[PDB]
Amino acid sequence: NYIERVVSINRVSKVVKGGRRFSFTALVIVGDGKGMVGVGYGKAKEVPAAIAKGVEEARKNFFRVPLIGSTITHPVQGEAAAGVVMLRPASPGTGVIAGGAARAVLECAGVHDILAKSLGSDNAINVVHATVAALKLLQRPEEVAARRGLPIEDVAPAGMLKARRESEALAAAAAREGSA
RNA sequence: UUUGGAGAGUUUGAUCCUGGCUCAGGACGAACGCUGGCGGCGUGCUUAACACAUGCAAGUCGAACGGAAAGGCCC
Ligand SMILES: [Mg+2]
Ligand SMILES: [Mg+2]
Ligand SMILES: [Mg+2]
Ligand SMILES: [Mg+2]
Ligand SMILES: [Mg+2]
Ligand SMILES: [Mg+2]
Ligand SMILES: [Mg+2]
Ligand SMILES: [Mg+2]
Ligand SMILES: [Mg+2]
Ligand SMILES: [Mg+2]
Ligand SMILES: [Mg+2]
Repeated sequence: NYIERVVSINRVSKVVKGGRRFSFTALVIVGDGKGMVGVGYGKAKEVPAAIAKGVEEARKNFFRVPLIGSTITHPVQGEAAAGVVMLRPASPGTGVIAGGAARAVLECAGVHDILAKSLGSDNAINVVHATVAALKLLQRPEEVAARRGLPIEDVAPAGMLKARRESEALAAAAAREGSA
């Protein structure tokens, strides 16, 4: 089960000595809803071929989201492409607050609570690149502590330890219910 | 040690950037246009600090005095 979405459809054109040659380009985002993200950019002369190319490229290119239970770990300032997209977690149930392309990519990621803002070049392609880079910039507390050579309690806050323990207990309960 | 950030259209044969405009949101001591049933609770000259017909919005003491004009009683 994968989540599919389309963000923008553009009628690109090419010129020859005879006249105008039209073409179609599409960008799609694929995700499993658990924290696995794939982006695809596909070009054709017709929408079905375009979306097929986009889906294939997205299937080729994947990326994993290290989310804590339901939300993001820490605020991230994703500076890439030409747009500035700033992501940070929030209180559970607040919702994934983001623009169009960011909305699509985060919903395909499966996150449920995020605060986002795009600060320039509202173009969908650049926004998607900036969000992907923002997720790449994300760091996870366990291997952050491993890199720093200091144990978890001496690195990460007790509140996020409590949240992680609650998330682990909920995941264990869900696994038990699914097995039974 | 806890609470809360959305964008989209629009320059080009085509796109990327910058950059400008516009729209989706809430609010008013508001008004005009159609329509219109009641009840409760608020609000009411933002301009002309312009002139204002009439009547109201500042009175109380005989246990302060002299008195009795108008009411009472008694000859
Ligand atoms: Mg910078
Ligand atoms: Mg901008
Ligand atoms: Mg914009
Ligand atoms: Mg709050
Ligand atoms: Mg234009
Ligand atoms: Mg130009
Ligand atoms: Mg044009
Ligand atoms: Mg009424
Ligand atoms: Mg009233
Ligand atoms: Mg008078
Ligand atoms: Mg007096």
